[PDB]
Amino acid sequence: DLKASSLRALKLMDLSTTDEKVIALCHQAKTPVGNTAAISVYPRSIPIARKTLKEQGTPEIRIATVTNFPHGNDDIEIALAETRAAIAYGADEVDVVFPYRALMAGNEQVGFDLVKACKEACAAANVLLKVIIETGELKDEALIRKASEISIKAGADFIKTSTGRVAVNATPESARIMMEVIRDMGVEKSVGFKVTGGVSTAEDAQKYLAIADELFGADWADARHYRFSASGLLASLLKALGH
Ligand SMILES: *C/C=C/c1ccc([N+](=O)[O-])cc1
Repeated sequence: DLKASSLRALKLMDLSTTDEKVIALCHQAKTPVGNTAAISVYPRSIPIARKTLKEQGTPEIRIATVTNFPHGNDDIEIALAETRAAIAYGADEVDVVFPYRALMAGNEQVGFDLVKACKEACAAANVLLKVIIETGELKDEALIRKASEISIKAGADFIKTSTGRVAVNATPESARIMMEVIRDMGVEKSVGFKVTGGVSTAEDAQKYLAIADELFGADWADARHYRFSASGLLASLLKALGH
C-alpha cells in the first residue's frame, strides 16, 4: 500500500532545503497530510526556524542541525564546540559527521572519542545525537559495520548513512547493513536509523521502510527510530497521496 507507506515516510522526514529559505522550509514541513518529524538547518538558522515553527502552530516539529559537517574531520575539539553551539542555539537534534577518513586510516579510537564527547554534550541538554558515518565514502561492508558499531558504543542515538554532500549516499544495501548492526548489537530500543539521499521516490521510501519492518517488526520505525531526508522526496510522497 504505497499511500500508507508514503504517509508513514512523510511523518519520518527530516526535511531540509537566507531567512526566507528557512521560513519556507518550515512552511513546507507543515503539509496537508501532516507534519514531517523534523526540519534540518544549519545551526545559525535554529532561532528563526523555532520562531517560525511556533508562529505556524507546529511547535512539535523537531529542529535538527549538523556539526563536524560535511567533512567529518577528526578534530574532537572543533566537533564538540560546534555541537555545544548547536545545542545553545536551541537544536532538538544534532547530526554529527563521524571521522570516517580517520577510521579508514585505522584510527577507531578518535571516532569513539569524538562521538562520545558530542553525545555527552547532547545528553546533558536532552538533545538527540545522530551520527553520519558516510557509507558512500567508507564503501566497504566491514567499514560500514565498524563505524556503526563505534558510533553505537560511543552513545549514538541514531546512525545515519550520509551527509548528502558526496557522490554516493544511501543505498538499500548500506541501509540494510546499518540496521543489521543495530539488531546484532541488540540496541534497537535505543538506536534509530536515518536514510539520507538515495530515496527520491515514494516507491524508494517504501523499500527502505520494508527493510526495517522485516528486521524489527512493523511497529519499530517510529520517529524515535527512523528518519528520511532526500531532495525531491517530499514532493514524491505528496504526489503519491494525491497532493
Ligand atoms: C544529514 C543532514 C544533512 C543536511 C544537509 C544540509 C542541511 N542544511 O541545509 O541545513 C541540513 C542537513
